[PDB]
Amino acid sequence: DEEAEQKLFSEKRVELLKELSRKPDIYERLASALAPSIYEHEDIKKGILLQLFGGTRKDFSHTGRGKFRAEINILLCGDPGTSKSQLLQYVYNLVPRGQYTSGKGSSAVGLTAYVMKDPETRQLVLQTGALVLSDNGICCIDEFDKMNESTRSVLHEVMEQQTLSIAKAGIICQLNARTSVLAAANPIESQWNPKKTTIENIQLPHTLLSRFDLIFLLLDPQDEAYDRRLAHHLVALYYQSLLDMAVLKDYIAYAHSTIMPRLSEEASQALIEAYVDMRKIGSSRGMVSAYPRQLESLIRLAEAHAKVRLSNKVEAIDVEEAKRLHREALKQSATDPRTGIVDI
DNA sequence: AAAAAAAAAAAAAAAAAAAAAAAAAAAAAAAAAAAAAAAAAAAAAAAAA
Ligand SMILES: Nc1ncnc2c1ncn2[C@@H]1O[C@H](COP(=O)(O)OP(=O)(O)OP(=O)(O)O)[C@@H](O)[C@H]1O
Ligand SMILES: [Mg+2]
Repeated sequence: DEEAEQKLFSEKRVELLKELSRKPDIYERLASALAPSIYEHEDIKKGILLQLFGGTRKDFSHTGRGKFRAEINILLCGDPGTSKSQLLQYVYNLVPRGQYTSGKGSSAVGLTAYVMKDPETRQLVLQTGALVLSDNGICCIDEFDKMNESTRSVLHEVMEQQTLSIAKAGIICQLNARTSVLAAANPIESQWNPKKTTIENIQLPHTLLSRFDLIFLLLDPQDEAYDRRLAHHLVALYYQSLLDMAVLKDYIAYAHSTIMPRLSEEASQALIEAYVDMRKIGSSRGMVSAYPRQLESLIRLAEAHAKVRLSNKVEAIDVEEAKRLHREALKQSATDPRTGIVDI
C-alpha cells in the first residue's frame, strides 16, 4: 500500500536513491546489508536480495497463456548448522507479508484454506492458510525435506500457477498465491556425503526442483582458514561492543514502484545462448537438469538484477549475473561429468 | 530402514428430528347484606255518667 501511494519519497530522497544506483558495487552493497550478522554467504545474500526485488510483473492475458510467475523461488540445501534457518528467519522478520513454516507442523489444508466456526457469529467461515497469508510476500519453508509429500504437492500449483484452486463442498474458487518460496532443506541423510551426486543427495522430485529458480548448496568445506574466520565472527558476536536499513527499504520500495525492466535485444540473445549452454552443462548424469522453466528462471533473475540497478531495461550484464548466480548456486564449477562435488 | 498408502479414529461442527418442557393466562354472574316500605294485627288514650 505504501509503495502504491505516490508521495512516499521526497525529491531529495529519490535523488539519493538514484545516486546510490550509480555506484559500481550497489548490488554488492545492498546484498551485504542483508543479514549483517551472518558471515559471508555473499551469493546466497545476493539471491535473497533478488528475491526481495523480484522479477517483472507482466500482463499475459492477451497471449492466452496463463499468469507468469514473476516471483523468485530459492532452495537452500546444505549440511546442518550452516545458517539456513537464520537466513529464513531474517527474511521472515524483514518483509511485510511473510510466513514461516518448519517441517511437519503444516498440513495441506492448513497451508491453503479450511472452514471454521466464527465463535462470535456462529457462522462457518472459510479462513486462509499460510500460503495465502503470504500472498504478495515470501513464505519461508524450513525443514523442507522433512515435510510429508501430501503437503508438498500443494506447492506445485503455488510455485507455478501462483493460484490455488480449492474444489471443496462449500465453495470452489481459485485463491491467488503470488508468494515467493524460500526453503531450507537437508540432503538425504542430513549431511552432504561427497560420494553421491547432487540429485541423489538432494533427494527431491525433478519437477519440484525445477520449480526453484536458485538452489544454493550450502556445503561445508572442511577448511581450516574458513573455520578460523567464522569462529572469530561468532565469538566477536559474543562481545559485539554498513548500509542503513532506512535507505535499503526506500531503495527497494522505489524499485518496486517505478522500475519495470524490459528485455533488450542483447539480453534476449544472451538469454537464448545461456539457456542452450545451461542445458548442455546440466544434461549430465547426476547434475540438476535444466528445462525451459530454467530459462524463465534466468529471465526472472535478470529482471531482478536490472531492478537492483534501477535500470528499467535488462541488458547483458544482468543476464551475465543471472547466469553466474545460477552457476554459483549448485556449484556447477566444482562438479564434473562424473558427478560429485569436490572440495573447491 | 523410510517411504507413500490407507484405514481408525478422535473432534468439531452440522443436522435433525423427537419428546419433553415451558409459557401464556379477566371478565362475567351471583348472592348477601342491609336498607327501605307496606298490609295486618295489636296495643295504647283521648270520649261519660
Ligand atoms: N555464516 C555462517 N555459517 C554457519 N553458521 C553460522 C553462520 N553465521 C552464524 N552461524 C551460526 O550457526 C548456527 C546455525 O544454525 P541454523 O539453525 O541456522 O542451522 P541450519 O543449517 O539452518 O539448520 P539445519 O541444521 O537444520 O540444516 C546459528 O546459530 C548461527 O548462529
Ligand atoms: Mg535449521
